Amino acid sequence: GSSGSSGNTKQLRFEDVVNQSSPKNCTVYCGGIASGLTDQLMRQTFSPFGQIMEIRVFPEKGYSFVRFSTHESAAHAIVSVNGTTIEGHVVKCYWGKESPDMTSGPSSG
Repeated sequence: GSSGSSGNTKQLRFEDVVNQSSPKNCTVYCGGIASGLTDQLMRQTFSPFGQIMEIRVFPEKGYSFVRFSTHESAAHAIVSVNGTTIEGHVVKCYWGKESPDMTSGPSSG
C-alpha cells in the first residue's frame, strides 16, 4: 500500500466564498490559461458549474471573466476551479471586482 499525508486547511470554504463579496456583484475571475484561452472554453468549463451571463477571454493578458446570475453558482465554480489545471495550466478563480472609477484620495496601512 501507499501513503502520503501532509496537508491542512486548503482551498476556499463554500461558506467563506459565498460572502467574500456582496451578493449583488457575483463575478468569477479565472486566470491561468495562456495558449488555450477561448470563449467556448470558459463557457463550456463554467457551463455546467452554473449559468453564465458575460464572458471575457484575454489571451493577451492570460486571464478571463465569468459572471453568474447568482452568487451561489459563482461560489461553487470558484471553490472548485480555485486550484484546477485546465489543459495543463493552473487557473485561479477569484471574485471579479469592478475597478474603482471614482474615489480621489489614496491610502495605506
